[PDB]
Amino acid sequence: FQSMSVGFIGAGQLAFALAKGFTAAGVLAAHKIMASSPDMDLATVSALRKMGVKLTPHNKETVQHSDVLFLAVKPHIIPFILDEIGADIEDRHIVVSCAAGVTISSIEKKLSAFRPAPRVIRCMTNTPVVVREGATVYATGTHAQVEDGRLMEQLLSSVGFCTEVEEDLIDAVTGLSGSGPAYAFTALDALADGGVKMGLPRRLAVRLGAQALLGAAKMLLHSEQHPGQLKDNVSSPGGATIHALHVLESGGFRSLLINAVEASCIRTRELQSMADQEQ
Amino acid sequence: NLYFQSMSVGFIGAGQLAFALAKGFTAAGVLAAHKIMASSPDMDLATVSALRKMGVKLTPHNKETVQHSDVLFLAVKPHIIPFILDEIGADIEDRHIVVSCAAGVTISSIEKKLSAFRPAPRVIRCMTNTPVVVREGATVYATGTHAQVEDGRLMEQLLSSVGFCTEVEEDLIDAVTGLSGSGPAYAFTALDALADGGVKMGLPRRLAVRLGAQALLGAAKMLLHSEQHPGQLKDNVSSPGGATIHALHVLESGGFRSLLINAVEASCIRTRELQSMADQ
Amino acid sequence: FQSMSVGFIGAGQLAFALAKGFTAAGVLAAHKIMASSPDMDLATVSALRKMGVKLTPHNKETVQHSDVLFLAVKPHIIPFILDEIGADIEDRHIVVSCAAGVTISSIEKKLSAFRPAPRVIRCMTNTPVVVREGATVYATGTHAQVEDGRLMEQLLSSVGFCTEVEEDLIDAVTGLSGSGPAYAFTALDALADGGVKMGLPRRLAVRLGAQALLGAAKMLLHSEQHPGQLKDNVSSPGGATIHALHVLESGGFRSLLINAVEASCIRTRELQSMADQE
Amino acid sequence: NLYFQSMSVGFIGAGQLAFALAKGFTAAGVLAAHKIMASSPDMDLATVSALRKMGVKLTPHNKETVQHSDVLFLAVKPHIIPFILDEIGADIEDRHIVVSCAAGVTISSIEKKLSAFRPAPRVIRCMTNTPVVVREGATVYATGTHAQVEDGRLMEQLLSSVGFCTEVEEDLIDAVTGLSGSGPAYAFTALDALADGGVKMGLPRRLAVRLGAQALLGAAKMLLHSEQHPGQLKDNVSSPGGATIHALHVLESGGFRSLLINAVEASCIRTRELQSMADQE
Ligand SMILES: NC(=O)C1=CN([C@@H]2O[C@H](COP(=O)(O)OP(=O)(O)OC[C@H]3O[C@@H](n4cnc5c(N)ncnc54)[C@H](O)[C@@H]3O)[C@@H](O)[C@H]2O)C=CC1
Ligand SMILES: NC(=O)C1=CN([C@@H]2O[C@H](COP(=O)(O)OP(=O)(O)OC[C@H]3O[C@@H](n4cnc5c(N)ncnc54)[C@H](O)[C@@H]3O)[C@@H](O)[C@H]2O)C=CC1
Ligand SMILES: NC(=O)C1=CN([C@@H]2O[C@H](COP(=O)(O)OP(=O)(O)OC[C@H]3O[C@@H](n4cnc5c(N)ncnc54)[C@H](O)[C@@H]3O)[C@@H](O)[C@H]2O)C=CC1
Ligand SMILES: NC(=O)C1=CN([C@@H]2O[C@H](COP(=O)(O)OP(=O)(O)OC[C@H]3O[C@@H](n4cnc5c(N)ncnc54)[C@H](O)[C@@H]3O)[C@@H](O)[C@H]2O)C=CC1
Ligand SMILES: O=C(O)C1SCCS1
Ligand SMILES: O=C(O)C1SCCS1
Ligand SMILES: O=C(O)C1SCCS1
Ligand SMILES: O=C(O)C1SCCS1
Repeated sequence: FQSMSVGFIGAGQLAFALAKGFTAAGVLAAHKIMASSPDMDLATVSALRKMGVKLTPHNKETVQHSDVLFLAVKPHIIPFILDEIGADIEDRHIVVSCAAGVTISSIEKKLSAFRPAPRVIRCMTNTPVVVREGATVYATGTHAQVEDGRLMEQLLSSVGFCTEVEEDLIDAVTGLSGSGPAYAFTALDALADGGVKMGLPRRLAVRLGAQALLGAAKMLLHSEQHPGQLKDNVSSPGGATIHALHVLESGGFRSLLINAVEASCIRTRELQSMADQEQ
Repeated sequence: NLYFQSMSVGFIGAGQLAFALAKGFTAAGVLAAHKIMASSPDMDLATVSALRKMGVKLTPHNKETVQHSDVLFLAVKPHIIPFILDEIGADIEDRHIVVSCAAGVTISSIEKKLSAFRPAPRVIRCMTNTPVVVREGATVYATGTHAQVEDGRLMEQLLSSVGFCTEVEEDLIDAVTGLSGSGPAYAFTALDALADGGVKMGLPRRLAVRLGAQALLGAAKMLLHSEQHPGQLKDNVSSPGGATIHALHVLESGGFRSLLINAVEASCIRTRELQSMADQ
Repeated sequence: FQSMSVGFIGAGQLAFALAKGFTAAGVLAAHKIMASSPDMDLATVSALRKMGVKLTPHNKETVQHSDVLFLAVKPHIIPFILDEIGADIEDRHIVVSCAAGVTISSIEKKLSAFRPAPRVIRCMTNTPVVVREGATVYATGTHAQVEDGRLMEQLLSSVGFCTEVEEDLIDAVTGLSGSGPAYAFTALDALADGGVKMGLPRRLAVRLGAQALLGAAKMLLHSEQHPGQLKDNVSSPGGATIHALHVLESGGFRSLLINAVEASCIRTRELQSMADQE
Repeated sequence: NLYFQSMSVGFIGAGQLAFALAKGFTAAGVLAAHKIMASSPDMDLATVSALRKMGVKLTPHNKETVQHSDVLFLAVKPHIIPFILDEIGADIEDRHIVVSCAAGVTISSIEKKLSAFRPAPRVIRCMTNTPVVVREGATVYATGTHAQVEDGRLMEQLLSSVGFCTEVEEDLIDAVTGLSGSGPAYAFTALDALADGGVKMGLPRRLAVRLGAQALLGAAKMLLHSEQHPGQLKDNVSSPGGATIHALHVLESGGFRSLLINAVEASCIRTRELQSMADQE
């Protein structure tokens, strides 16, 4: 009953996932969302159009429509966008940057040249908001009101987990839960290949592997136990599971997942350093 | 609005799986805890103490469980199954459906033991996993020689209340064991390691565990609810030149995919090997 | 393109591949093509002569002859070429650089010293244009007219896939489809060795492996499905294919192909940095 | 072409291969979809749906497919073949050509089953692949003891309509399985990974997939049309000091060639071992 108007600058995968999640949650009407993109011939744009989201090529129209304005363009596009519509940001706006790596400081520096106290929030979310099981963190900017952070948390909690963090954690969150779903999709493809190798039909192997991962993740979320203790409860002495865990260990399975989180976090920091030098 | 008002369930064995299934069934509301009985020779077990708190009836005597129950879950270690069947075989009656949850143990071996006492024992073999405790298990089952059509439908109805459940041919169950039976342990290992990675890059451990588990849960749900290939969903996360595709490369460089294939294979092979030792 | 005259500065592998492709496509007459090289005794020069292309040692003759001018020399030779013929570029010319790494900016700066508004196109293609199955991208320069891009796409679409890109994608394209045929030739040699190890005659193993790769690539191009889904359709449970896919995975096969695209792209960027520093 | 004038074709099994062959045969125009019949127990498959839309006649009864067809393709999983041969063996007649597509299954095992019913079953063993669906398959076949001369000629003409086809001795078919039978899956894996490499270096995924597939198709076509060795063609791409030779080094450092040899070998060996388990049983 808030009747919030939401805009997305950028009408790609994340704008679609968030719009789909918000509308499935019943927090927003699809036609109260407006998204802009210069390439109005993407599949994401077509899917947004079918949902009933309003679409325009003009970023200024998205700004003027919006109360909450999500920045959902590639990180290197954010400064061009802030130059373009910075004069259109109003005191009523909450600007939510979803761009990987882009700092609140960089955004406020651009926008403060126009109005003195732009309300900026930075978030890192992930594509599972599309099924309302996202993992979201956010940090509040210099001029964001206490009510702004609470509004953001309410909105993003409707599509998954949401919590406030200090901004200096967000690049690490990006490497864990931002990139996380891609590690899981890779793992599920491989587990299914394993099931197929041992004689299962592919359709059944995909379903079983995905259900196994979902159930295990839910167990851990609902348990106060260490993941190692939960692992111990699966493995009977001499049994099949502990034999399988040994071959994972012999390949350095754990180290590969640590490598992945690190690589994603470092690349996030490295891109932003490139961005800050280009300014 | 499901409820089996005339069904008494028993567990021979009162360990991790018996607890998980009993907790799942009671949370589902399809069974009252007092209609469940579990037996174990060790009544000083953490799982036994937990089943007590739920209201499950406990006894040291497997014969008591058999006499109380209609649906009888065998939830003991695989090498104990033949001793259990020798012990209570004379107590199996026409009304009993015997559901073996033991990894690897064949319908054939169970029916041969029980048929020495009374012909036509109704046997079902199932492979489930511990997430039935949060009603997100993955279960397959195969029906035995003398199981009636209504027996398998009833068991699918019961096991569907605590997660995914489908009928399979028995010769797929050892492979299912390697995938979704052992799968939760692969996930717990992966979540421990992902959290270590989060901590390495500066996150508090509690938050890293929560975010990693939420990421895995959400991705699995996305795939279950999508008609798209996991590779296509992966492509939607990875923007060109971005952080995710850099991370995917280092996974590939370590043969990440091959390790998970190795694991499913190793668990399946061990399951087959253990049963061959049992039958020899 | 009946009135169109095409020239190649540099008469080596790529010039032959494009001229053979163009003439087999019927979009160009061989006698309307001229190519120049210093060493008129190269094997590519002789093959070009056999198909009816006009040949000359003088790059200025090529320029005076043609409307569309392909630069098909090694990348470090481009600046020397642009200095030699810059004064002969006219308003009618479309200069198409095929050189790996070389930027539109560097070409326009050299040519603009002689005449303002040179019409420049940068492209990255590959050798399979010789069988009209090339993969080509192009970027239009500052002063290229809109019809210039449409003309180049029409011409290069006759010898394979062709699409316009932003210039900052071209170094990555170079690592993928520019170098890609070499990855495929390596893979085909190895697959044939595998067939021979298992008892096939070499000639048959080469033919079968190449047919397999061609068919699979065509399947993917004509399908809406993800390559992973097509892989799923081949491998039956417990079967020979999924066993072989495992051994590829155990060697990090996917990671090696990622390494290759990366290494070729990085080397391309590195070489242009040395050119721009010089 | 009088071979196909009035010929009817049947598929026992209605999965990926049956759809790929039926699609290729009809696209080639060598066969009308209504002259093709397929049978499968579970009509709940996706491939059974597509075959319906093509105009292919479907039925659950394998005996009906046998009665309809002159050329009978066996397109079921290898371990089902002896069960199928028990079921329809008394229905195989003199006029049938039985074409086994099952991996590993020997002409000998098929002829042993069918010869218990009628003395001279005409059997052909083939190994094809899924790109017949785009008429670019790679097919080999071996002729059985009782296959007539025109039988192999008929088979060759039919399978040549959807790609390369040549006759081989049967002892080569397990190795062909490891090379061109499994080969498309190696290519699909390689294209997925090449596209990941394009994406890592900044390309949109859609363009990376298109460029990688076009590169592989073009290189394969080049080799098929050239008399030159693959290494000489590789040499023509690599300029001294250039990007390609740098990329080839990193492939070599990972043993890229050996992985592909490993794959052909592993598929060939699994094919041999599947059959040895079948004939022991
Ligand atoms: N996809 C994911 O998994 C997640 C993405 N993100 C972040 O969200 C942002 C976008 O992510 P995707 O949606 O995956 O990118 P995407 O590339 O799918 O969509 C990007 C959109 O930006 C549009 N665009 C380009 N220039 C524009 C301009 N000048 N004005 C307006 N729109 C313009 C493009 O047309 C495209 O529609 C990135 O910053 C990424 O870091 C963060 C968390 C997860
Ligand atoms: N824990 C898991 O992840 C799953 C286990 N299973 C199967 O379930 C069965 C049990 O698994 P867990 O519960 O993990 O074992 P567990 O070891 O936690 O509990 C085993 C129970 O058997 C009891 N027991 C030993 N001898 C007995 C006897 N003579 N009579 C009665 N009870 C006796 C023990 O006291 C204990 O309560 C095994 O066969 C295993 O393969 C299958 C799927 C998943
Ligand atoms: N071979 C390939 O796979 C592809 C090559 N390219 C690019 O095309 C260009 C050439 O490729 P290749 O034809 O393989 O080189 P190549 O070395 O086969 O032929 C190069 C030609 O340049 C000639 N040349 C040298 N100095 C000259 C001068 N001062 N004036 C006129 N001609 C001169 C040489 O005599 C030779 O004929 C390079 O820039 C390369 O990056 C791009 C894509 C694919
Ligand atoms: N898909 C491929 O890449 C190629 C497959 N092959 C061979 O072709 C055969 C099947 O290939 P796919 O089509 O991939 O198998 P698939 O499993 O996709 O379809 C197999 C068909 O057999 C049917 N079937 C099972 N039992 C049956 C019965 N009793 N009567 C009639 N139909 C029955 C199934 O319903 C299914 O339609 C296998 O032997 C395989 O080795 C060989 C070359 C390539
Ligand atoms: O504990 C074990 O190893 C068996 S029970 C879970 C899957 S296999
Ligand atoms: O493009 C990317 O990889 C960013 S968006 C998802 C997490 S990081
Ligand atoms: O699917 C399989 O593994 C067999 S059928 C294609 C070649 S081998
Ligand atoms: O020869 C080379 O390495 C360059 S030109 C073709 C791809 S990159």
